[PDB]
Amino acid sequence: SLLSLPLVGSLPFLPRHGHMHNNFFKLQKKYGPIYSVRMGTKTTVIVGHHQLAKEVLIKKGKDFSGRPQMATLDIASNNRKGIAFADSGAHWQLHRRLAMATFALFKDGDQKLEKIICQEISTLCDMLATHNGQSIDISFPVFVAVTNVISLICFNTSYKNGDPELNVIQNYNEGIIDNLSKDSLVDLVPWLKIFPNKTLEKLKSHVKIRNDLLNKILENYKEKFRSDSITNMLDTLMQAKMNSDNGDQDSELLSDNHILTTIGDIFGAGVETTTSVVKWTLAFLLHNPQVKKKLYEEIDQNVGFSRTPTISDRNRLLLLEATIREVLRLRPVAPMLIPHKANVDSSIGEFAVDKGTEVIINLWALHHNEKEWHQPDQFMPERFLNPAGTQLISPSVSYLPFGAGPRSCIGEILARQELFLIMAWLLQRFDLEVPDDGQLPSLEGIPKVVFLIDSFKVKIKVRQAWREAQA
Ligand code: HEM
Ligand SMILES: C[C@]12CC[C@H](O)CC1=CC[C@@H]1[C@@H]2CC[C@]2(C)C(n3cnc4ccccc43)=CC[C@@H]12
Repeated sequence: SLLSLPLVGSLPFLPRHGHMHNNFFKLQKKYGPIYSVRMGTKTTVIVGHHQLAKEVLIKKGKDFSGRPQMATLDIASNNRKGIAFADSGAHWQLHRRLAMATFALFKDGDQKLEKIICQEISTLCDMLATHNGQSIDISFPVFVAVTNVISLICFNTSYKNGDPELNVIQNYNEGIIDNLSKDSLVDLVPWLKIFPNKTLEKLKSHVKIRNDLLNKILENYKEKFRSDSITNMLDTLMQAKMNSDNGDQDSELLSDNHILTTIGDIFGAGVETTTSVVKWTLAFLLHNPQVKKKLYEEIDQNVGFSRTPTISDRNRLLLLEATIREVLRLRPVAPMLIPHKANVDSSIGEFAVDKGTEVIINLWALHHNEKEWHQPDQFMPERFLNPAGTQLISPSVSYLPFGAGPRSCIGEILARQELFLIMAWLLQRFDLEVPDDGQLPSLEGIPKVVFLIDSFKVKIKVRQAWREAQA
């Protein structure tokens, strides 16, 4: 006969305890695969089942193609310009399309995507080779390689080794990622509006520096540019721009700031995602020597040492394809994609969703659904193979590492080639070992905009059999 306390507020688990994406997924046992939390005025819906997710992303994909406002995203996107963090509409549709259309200047020519990639991988391998017998962090050499790839695709410039501008990019990259969100993007409680903090101030200084740096390349490129040379991304965007004076409906959408941010998004997305996945891949091979050995045998049997690996090679290095697929399952780069938002009054699984409501797909939930996968916690590349190991299969519909629909990733083709190639070249040539202290990388992860792995070292060695075939 004692009374319930008045309740001003309720949350279903602790903030800043454990990973968000896993917290949400544990909740699916009591509350089912779809539920909502209310923050002040803002309502957020979380979706943990492939069918409900495919509804959000494909079937009613335009209804949910929105992105919410966040004070952090604002600053990194110079107030919702660019692609990723721009809302649905005029500006987004064009720049998305333009960047997608650029991926075609590399279908097959002097600058075939596979060539640009390989030349930068050749360099990575030569730099790696001098560290023969040593334990190292590979984060930066890889970062360089994929920075040059993304540079070549953007500007047709790359950097010489030792170019200081690389270390500057690295610094502001680490900064922006660090301050963009504490953990995940999805912030149950908005602490940054509650307690005095320096977070937005920090982030403006890093982005100011990124902006300064891309502004230099932009002005200076105005000289090189010619309307009868479309070889790279800035040319796609400037060609579209002077295609906006007739007697101009697309000129407002392509100011220098709009162009800045778009390149920024591609420059960033291009570097940080794939470096993380490479780091994640080595980490998994270090914990799984049996898979590593079977990767050596496969590359030996099928490529051998007579030449260097090729895009065509994905048709015979099947276990390598399956490993990548399984790193993308088990540690998805974006475990909750990026937040969607209802453009209009709509529904999911026939529940009402109001215009402007935040919608998150829990990719991690999909990728660990125990009804959809055998032993979802486990690193099992075999799961993407038929039992005899002679062909790739799709064991589950509950698999969307690159998302789906209108907000899907535009960099999948680039990402996929890059990752297979980097891993292929690295295996052909290097023994990759636990460094001389028995320290194995933690596989827990660090959720930010990208799902990162704690930094770690590998003992790098030139392969017996690679030196053999050098006589
Ligand atoms: C391992 C590599 C990658 C993975 C797993 C990945 C996955 C994703 C996912 C899951 C999304 C968001 C889907 C959503 O919000 O519903 C996304 C968005 C995006 N990705 Fe990637 N991505 C990768 C690499 C790349 C690369 C290399 C690029 C560079 C060209 C890139 C460019 C973008 C852009 C611009 C968006 C925003 C799309 C939009 O809002 O319209 N991504 N990606
Ligand atoms: C913050 C950062 C990376 C560091 C840079 O200094 C600033 C920057 C620019 C745009 C961001 C990018 C990281 C990844 C983002 C968010 C991204 N993106 C593209 N594919 C992704 C897959 C998973 C997570 C993010 C993904 C699209 C635009 C990208």
